[PDB]
Amino acid sequence: IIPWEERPAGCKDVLWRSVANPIIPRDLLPTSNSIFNSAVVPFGDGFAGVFRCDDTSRRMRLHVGFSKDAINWNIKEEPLKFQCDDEEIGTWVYGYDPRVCFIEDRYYVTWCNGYHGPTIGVAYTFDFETFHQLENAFIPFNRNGVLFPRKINGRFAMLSRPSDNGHTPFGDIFYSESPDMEFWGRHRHVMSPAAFEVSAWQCTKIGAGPIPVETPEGWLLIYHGVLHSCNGYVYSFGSALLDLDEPWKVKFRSGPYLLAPREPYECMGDVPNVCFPCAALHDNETGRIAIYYGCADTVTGLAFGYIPEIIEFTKRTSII
Amino acid sequence: IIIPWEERPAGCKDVLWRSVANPIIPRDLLPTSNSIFNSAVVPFGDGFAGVFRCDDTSRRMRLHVGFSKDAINWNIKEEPLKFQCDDEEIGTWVYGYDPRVCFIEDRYYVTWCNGYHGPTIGVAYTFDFETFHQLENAFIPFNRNGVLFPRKINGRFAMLSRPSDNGHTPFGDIFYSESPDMEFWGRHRHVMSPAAFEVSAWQCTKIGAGPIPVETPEGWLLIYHGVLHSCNGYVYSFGSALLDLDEPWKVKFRSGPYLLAPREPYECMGDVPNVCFPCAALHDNETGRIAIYYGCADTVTGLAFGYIPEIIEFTKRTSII
Amino acid sequence: IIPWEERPAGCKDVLWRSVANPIIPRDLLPTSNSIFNSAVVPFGDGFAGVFRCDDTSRRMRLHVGFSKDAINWNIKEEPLKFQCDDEEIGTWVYGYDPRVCFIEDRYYVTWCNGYHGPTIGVAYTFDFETFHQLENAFIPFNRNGVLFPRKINGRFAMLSRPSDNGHTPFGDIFYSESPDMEFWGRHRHVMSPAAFEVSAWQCTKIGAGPIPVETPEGWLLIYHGVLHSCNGYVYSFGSALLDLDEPWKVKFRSGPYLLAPREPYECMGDVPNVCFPCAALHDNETGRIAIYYGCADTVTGLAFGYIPEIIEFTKRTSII
Amino acid sequence: IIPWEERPAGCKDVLWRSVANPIIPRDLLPTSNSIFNSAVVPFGDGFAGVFRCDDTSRRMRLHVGFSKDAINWNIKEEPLKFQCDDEEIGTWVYGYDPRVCFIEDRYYVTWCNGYHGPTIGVAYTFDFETFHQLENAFIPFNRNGVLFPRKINGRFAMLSRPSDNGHTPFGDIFYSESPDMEFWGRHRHVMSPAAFEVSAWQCTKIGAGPIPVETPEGWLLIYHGVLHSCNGYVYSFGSALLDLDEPWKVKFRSGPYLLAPREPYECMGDVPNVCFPCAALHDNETGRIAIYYGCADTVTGLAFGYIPEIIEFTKRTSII
Amino acid sequence: IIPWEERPAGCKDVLWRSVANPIIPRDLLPTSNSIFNSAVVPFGDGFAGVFRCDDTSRRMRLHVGFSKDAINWNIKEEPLKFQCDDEEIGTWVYGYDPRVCFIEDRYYVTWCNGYHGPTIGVAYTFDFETFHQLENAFIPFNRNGVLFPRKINGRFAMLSRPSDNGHTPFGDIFYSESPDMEFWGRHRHVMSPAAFEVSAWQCTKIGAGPIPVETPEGWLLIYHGVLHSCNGYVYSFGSALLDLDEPWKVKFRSGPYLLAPREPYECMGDVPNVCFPCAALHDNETGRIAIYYGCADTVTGLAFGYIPEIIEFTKRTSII
Amino acid sequence: IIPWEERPAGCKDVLWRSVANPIIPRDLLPTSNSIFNSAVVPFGDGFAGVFRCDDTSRRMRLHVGFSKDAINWNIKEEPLKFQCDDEEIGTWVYGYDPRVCFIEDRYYVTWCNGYHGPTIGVAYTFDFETFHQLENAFIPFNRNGVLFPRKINGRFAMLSRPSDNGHTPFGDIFYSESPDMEFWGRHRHVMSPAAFEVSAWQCTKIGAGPIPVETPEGWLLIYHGVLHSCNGYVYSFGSALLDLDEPWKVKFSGPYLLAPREPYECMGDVPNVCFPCAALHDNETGRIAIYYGCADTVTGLAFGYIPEIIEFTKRTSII
Ligand SMILES: CC(=O)N[C@@H]1[C@@H](O)[C@H](O)[C@@H](CO)O[C@@H]1O
Ligand SMILES: CC(=O)N[C@@H]1[C@@H](O)[C@H](O)[C@@H](CO)O[C@@H]1O
Ligand SMILES: CC(=O)N[C@@H]1[C@@H](O)[C@H](O)[C@@H](CO)O[C@@H]1O
Ligand SMILES: OC[C@H]1O[C@@H](O)[C@@H](O)[C@@H](O)[C@@H]1O
Ligand SMILES: OC[C@H]1O[C@@H](O)[C@@H](O)[C@@H](O)[C@@H]1O
Ligand SMILES: OC[C@H]1O[C@@H](O)[C@@H](O)[C@@H](O)[C@@H]1O
Ligand SMILES: OC[C@H]1O[C@@H](O)[C@@H](O)[C@@H](O)[C@@H]1O
Ligand SMILES: OC[C@H]1O[C@@H](O)[C@@H](O)[C@@H](O)[C@@H]1O
Ligand SMILES: OC[C@H]1O[C@@H](O)[C@@H](O)[C@@H](O)[C@@H]1O
Ligand SMILES: [K+]
Ligand SMILES: [K+]
Ligand SMILES: [K+]
Ligand SMILES: [K+]
Ligand SMILES: [K+]
Ligand SMILES: [K+]
Repeated sequence: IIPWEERPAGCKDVLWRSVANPIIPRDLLPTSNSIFNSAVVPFGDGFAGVFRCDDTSRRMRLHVGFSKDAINWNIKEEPLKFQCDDEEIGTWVYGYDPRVCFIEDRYYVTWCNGYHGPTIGVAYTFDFETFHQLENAFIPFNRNGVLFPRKINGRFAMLSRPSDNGHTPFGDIFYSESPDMEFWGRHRHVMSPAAFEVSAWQCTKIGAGPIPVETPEGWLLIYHGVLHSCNGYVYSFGSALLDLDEPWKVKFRSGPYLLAPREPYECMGDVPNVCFPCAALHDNETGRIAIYYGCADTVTGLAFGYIPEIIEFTKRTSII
Repeated sequence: IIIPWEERPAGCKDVLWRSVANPIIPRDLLPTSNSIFNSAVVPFGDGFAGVFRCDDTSRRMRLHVGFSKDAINWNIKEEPLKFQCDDEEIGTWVYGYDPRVCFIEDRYYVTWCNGYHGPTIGVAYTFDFETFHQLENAFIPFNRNGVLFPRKINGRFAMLSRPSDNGHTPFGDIFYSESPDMEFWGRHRHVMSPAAFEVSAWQCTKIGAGPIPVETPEGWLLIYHGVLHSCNGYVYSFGSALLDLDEPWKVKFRSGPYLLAPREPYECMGDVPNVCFPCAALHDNETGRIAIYYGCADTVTGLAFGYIPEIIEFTKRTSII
Repeated sequence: IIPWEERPAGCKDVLWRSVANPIIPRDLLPTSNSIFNSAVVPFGDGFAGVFRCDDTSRRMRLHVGFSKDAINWNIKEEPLKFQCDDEEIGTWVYGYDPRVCFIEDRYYVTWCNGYHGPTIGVAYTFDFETFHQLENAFIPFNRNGVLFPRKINGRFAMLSRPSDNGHTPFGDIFYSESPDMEFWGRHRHVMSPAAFEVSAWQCTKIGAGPIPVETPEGWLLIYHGVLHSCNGYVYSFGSALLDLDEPWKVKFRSGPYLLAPREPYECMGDVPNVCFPCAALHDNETGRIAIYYGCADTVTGLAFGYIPEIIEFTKRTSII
Repeated sequence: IIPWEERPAGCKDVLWRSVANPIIPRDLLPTSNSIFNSAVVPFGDGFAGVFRCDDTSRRMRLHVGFSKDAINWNIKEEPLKFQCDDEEIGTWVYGYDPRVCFIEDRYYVTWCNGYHGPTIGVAYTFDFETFHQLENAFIPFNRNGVLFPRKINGRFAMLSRPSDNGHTPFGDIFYSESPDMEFWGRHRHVMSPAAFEVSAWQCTKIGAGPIPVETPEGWLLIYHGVLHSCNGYVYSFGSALLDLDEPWKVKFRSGPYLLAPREPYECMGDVPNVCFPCAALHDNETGRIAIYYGCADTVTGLAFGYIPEIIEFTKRTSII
Repeated sequence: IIPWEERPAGCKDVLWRSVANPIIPRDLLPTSNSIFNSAVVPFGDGFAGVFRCDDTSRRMRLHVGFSKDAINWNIKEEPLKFQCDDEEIGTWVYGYDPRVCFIEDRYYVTWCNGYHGPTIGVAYTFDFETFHQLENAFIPFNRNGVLFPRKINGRFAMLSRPSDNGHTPFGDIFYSESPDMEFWGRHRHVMSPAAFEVSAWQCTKIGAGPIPVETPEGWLLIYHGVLHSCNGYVYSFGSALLDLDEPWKVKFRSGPYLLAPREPYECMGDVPNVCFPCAALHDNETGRIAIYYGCADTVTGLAFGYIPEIIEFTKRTSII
Repeated sequence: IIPWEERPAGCKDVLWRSVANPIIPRDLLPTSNSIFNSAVVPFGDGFAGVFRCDDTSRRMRLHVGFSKDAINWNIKEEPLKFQCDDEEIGTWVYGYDPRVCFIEDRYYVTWCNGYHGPTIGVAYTFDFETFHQLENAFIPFNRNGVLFPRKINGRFAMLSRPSDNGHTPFGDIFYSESPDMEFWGRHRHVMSPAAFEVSAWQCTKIGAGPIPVETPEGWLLIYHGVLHSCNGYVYSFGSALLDLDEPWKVKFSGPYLLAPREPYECMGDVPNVCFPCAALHDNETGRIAIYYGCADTVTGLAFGYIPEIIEFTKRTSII
């Protein structure tokens, strides 16, 4: 039973904010400064996730959490620690912006893992208790690594985002495959930022968000876009549809955003003017989707929509 | 013409005071509007008309016509304004922002920051606020903050402008130019530069003209924006200068203090934090009342009020020239 | 009789904000734009101070103020003007971020003084009415000059912070001595910004805050640290303990911050996301300390704690 | 009777350097530091010009010169002064970038003239003794202003180059007209720098060089282009053909350069790696053209070719 | 038989330049602007290579050459074209930075290949006539890709250099493996730039040069390093020894450079002050090594030394 | 006897280059990459100096040298080490840009010394064998420290140049005093870069060069100036006259004295640099010989007459 709030009567938006936002407060843990990425999945009787909790030293750490309803979370006070047989890769430097999905027989976690700069760390868990670290998927610099929730043509597949070692002023989404969760390849460009005159919310850089959602018309990708104002970056988010069999081929891509920083909890915080989607839960029977997003890099919010309405919107307003 | 007005709050010593109804135009007035700021407002018939910068949910910059009985509650058209032009090259729309509007002699003219291989000053006219006829871009890129004078100056059209770059420009002097014909422009003269940081830091990074200049016996009243560069970005405040009537590039007085700076939450939080950007004014010479429209955090529009004579005293008393 | 508020019920924090914050509003003077540094000392039957009040021309001026209770302030409308025989040094360009303390027989004030760029101005007063300017202690560019409240083995001592002529993107704390409050030397590096992976609130630059506080164990130094986000700088503050006799030798240095921008008065204003400590009052009998800090470069706030608690926190969370 | 050297034996290039380069040395005047722009035209029985001569103070001044053979120049030691009835426009700050041509009944001079930054100064002369200064044609910031040598459908016409107030890191060529040499307008974009992968000698910025040369199929434009290497800008030059009636319409534009810094006098000097064409003499009856170019912002060189060969090259190698 | 010149009388240097430098001129081809990378190997009874020949449009293209003595080169006029099964990867944008070696049964080529930015293209050939292009090894941004000349414990191995999309101001060498020349992984950091105060010729960025040369004391890596002066980058090159079995482990790393820009052909040209090594030929029986390097990004030079002397220099001067 | 060459026939320049330039080659030492600062003084029956010799690791080191004629130098292969009882200040990180002068009873050496960034290191020697390091005079970031060759109203005095921790894009010359070679103060601004439209060779940044040369008409200061072209910095040098008694007061060049022209000034590790580092002079003949680094690679000499340089500085003054 995924979380849901009906669209307010007369609301014409494709996505609408939970009235309970923020659903995770910045100070939920004794040492937490902010909690703003929630890589959430169903698990047994309820829900589990991997959360970015930055502490009062401003260090970036991952913590495991569980919930009955996916709204109110019990997050472990102590950061998640990985088992790894390779001491070189198993060394912890930092970790942020997790994504989690089940593939075939286990849950896989990706995150932005420090290894001589940002790259994509990979691990798996069967139980959300023990996490086994695998090879970093790519050479630095790379972030926004997001796996597909099944193999594509017999290979594991991941979206990523080549970066630099700062506040990156550019960013294309890429796609890569692996036969074995160790060696990666067949890299393909998915999409670049839009032109400023066409769609400025996504004209500086873009990055994948929640795990792709399979639909009959393609993979639904929810992704962030940045606009560079005189005063900083603004992070909004929107939607595209990727080919099912060859997901680096984009079928439709929204001109308008789905959500942008409007509420005080989105506009004021450690990083003002940020809505950064990190996970989603959905139900194909009803078309409901619940999107988790970080707010001002301070707290976590939830927003709701219908998959068919999102698909319609994405087609109707497509810039390709 | 009955201009909008609120009396000075009891106890208030400031030369300008914000409307208690601010913001007077909300960000979601149109089905697809993301933000509405810059309101290029004038008296028109029974009421008021305007050209409004309404950025959409694709963050495209578009201009929309609006009308109002009271100049506070606006009815803005959902569909963007399109310009008529016989020249296909100049009539191609790329983007447009920060409109200014005034009547000159027989018609209303609109200038805006128009994209033509980068920012320049677009120019158009209308007789009825329904059909708009586009003329030559007045300048080569990069330029913006183009603001016309509301009558000819010794037989020529005149415009303030602001040479720029193709980014978030880290400089800006105000310039003055003339045209005999609304087509060719020239006799360019420097008006003013940003002040020294130690003299008046609200206006030390760059400056730009705001509302249409207001003719007084003491000179043209210029309301203009200024930028201060903090560690965390630009703060846009606005203040006042007085220009010579006959040669308006000659500045007579220029305020040290600002008239208004970002203070309220609707000025401080939004798409671009800490912006008060004046874009138009209505005034009544009989009473000296002036009402100044300004963009707030690049998100909504506000109003502020004051008296022309008090603004002139303030500009002279506090003048940094 | 230093101002005090007891720790809120259940509050686990080493420092807590006054419920009366902001304690000095931005519009206390007829042409003040902001009042956000308050260099406060006990004086006479009450308290005195030098205040940074930027005016509605956005000029940086210092003003004298007085208070019965250290919370409600009566600040002079006219800016403070220094007496100086030397015309060259006595020329006023600008002044900000004052610090004040009693040394031996008079009150000394330091400030960021414009002399072909930022340096550290120095003056004394016996009475908080007339101030007598001395030589600028250093060549530009320097700021965050903070004197020790006694001589250190027979020399005056000062912390400072080499800078540049902009929004400086670096900054180490230094220590210097003078026999005479005119000639300075024996410069020693105190500390550098921490590594991003270790303590990111203090990884861009750091600088001294309140006057150092003598404890049996060393000098308690309360200092600011900067984190560089994509949308600007975030100023937080924390604690270190310096050796009593050779104060450039750091004994402990906190990993977490004591305070970081959280409240709307800290997160919205002329410079968002700033907590900048500028003075403290303390009582060795009770262990109480009250810390004055600028908020968003707009208003002034107060936070409270206990010196022995701050000390034990600094030890236990030390990154050295 | 224009300066000429025959194509060297076995040279396959469309332009070839004079074997006597540089033809104007840096120290022709008693305080000249460099002489590297030579606006040159025929005049009387010989030749005249306006020369950029930077002095030993590194000031940028314009000097008149005269020559019998267009090779050996007698340059006036006193800088050129302009007559102007408007004292505002007539104030001299600096001047560089001259270009000179005859239009209908007199010579016109454009230069980069300081008026609150770079813009295009305009003046006329009948005799190279008195120059009457006209209004600056544009608002700053603009450089590389180059007049057409006749009216275009009854209007004066000028190419220009919007700039900034530094070492400008971009630059498109524009076209503008005037009915009266006072008011300017009908601004049209001519061309942008090419993409790096198409033609990198002209991918950073471009600007007009010598006065446009009329051919039966349009205007031959010789223009500089910049490549941004890790160690600086490299200035090369090449050729384009513009529509005769609407010269903003580009018909052909060379992929390859005509000339790039190769010789030591091009590679070493005040600004290394610079070939900047500033003027040309030509003879339609023979097809001969002699192109004057600055070398390393130090000295002046000459290069020779045939207009029909340049035209053929520009079409055959065109990137449009 | 590899090229050789004996060390000059009384030369104490570990490497010495050929008296015939530069061995390949900039204008060898009818449209060549510069020829400054030479990826050369033995082939049949003489030698072959892939050369970076930038043309007069300043486009970056690869051309095959052949030589009987590795000194006098006959380079094909037409750019090399790669055959590719996949149209998307097979699309040519640009290419530079070639390296060539034989591995097991064929020659492999790597190069800096444009695919939405710089990455490492891979191809093979049996005959230096037909080249078959494989998957790009990595996601952008990357270059200085250099294969090992045999498999390492049964996998192909490659050094690389994460980059950005400009004149990258950083750069560490990385190591990666592949079972199949398609999927890559087990990425390991090799080395970072040295500290400025330790070895400034390699303090900005580093990158691999010639193919690693197997010695009993490790893999001999010859690599470039950059020093950032006020006036640009200076490229020198030096040596390291890598563990034979785990070549990301660096055993010794030289303090001094082996070669730095000294000669006019290294210090003047399209990019001044560059010695950029691209290939080596060696003979284990005599210990002779001949290293090919680009000079000023304009021409190609050769330098000689003895492998045992280079090993001894590397260890004697090690900064590891 | 200071090194000297007569002004070439017909040469109208105030300074003229030695026909023997460069006088010190880049590879004088077994491991030298470049030798381009020569902080030279008369000593004994000859001359002595402290040389910036950057090595083949591109480390910046100081070496002592000696010469009979001040042209052909014998430089010690081993870098100079400084004696210091304070191990914190005595820690060597790097050192460049030395200047050397005699003050009253001994020789002093200043250099740009690494101490958490560039600052001005200070040391003395009685014999050019053992050097004793004193406190760094200033907090970082500071470079171009140049002592006066006598006390000024009973205090040591030094010119300096506030900088940053990179290739500094600005730079004013400052003046400071010390009663004791340990504690410094009375800091005064001497001059700023000129306006681009007035004198562009010195419009980005300036720094003091050789030790100030006393004359009856003021301290003759030879200093570098930078012009920022699209391709980098061009270092030229010129002259100013400072008040004798209060040397932060500038009394009087618009034109440069020397600017990069020769291949050895234009090509090398840092192209387009003439960086003056020391001068020898004889008041009785008016001769001065100025040592300058060329392209941060080698060392050159140029000659002039002090009266002519005074006359040039005054008649072309921009103040
Ligand atoms: C502690 C901190 O500021 N972390 C940020 C991270 O949140 C952000 O995504 C990244 C890109 O802007 O830069 C930094 O690593
Ligand atoms: C969509 C967007 O961000 N537009 C802005 C515009 O508002 C601003 O005035 C200009 C200068 O800072 O930059 C951009 O064009
Ligand atoms: C004195 C000097 O350096 N002048 C240059 C000028 O030559 C150059 O064309 C321009 C653009 O790079 O900038 C400067 O004005
Ligand atoms: O940098 C700001 C924003 O973008 C990414 O870079 C995130 O990890 C956070 O930083 C935030 O959502
Ligand atoms: O860029 C921020 C501010 O300045 C100008 O550039 C305006 O169009 C808005 O952008 C805002 O008022
Ligand atoms: O720069 C913004 C912030 O940091 C320092 O620079 C202070 O003087 C204030 O300006 C503020 O606390
Ligand atoms: O850019 C200059 C140098 O650096 C690299 O980036 C490549 O372009 C090299 O072949 C060249 O030697
Ligand atoms: O800036 C360097 C080059 O280009 C322009 O900018 C010219 O005026 C010269 O300065 C030179 O040809
Ligand atoms: O950096 C370039 C030039 O200026 C200073 O910075 C000197 O030490 C040398 O580096 C050179 O003379
Ligand atoms: K695609
Ligand atoms: K004016
Ligand atoms: K210390
Ligand atoms: K065109
Ligand atoms: K390693
Ligand atoms: K002075």
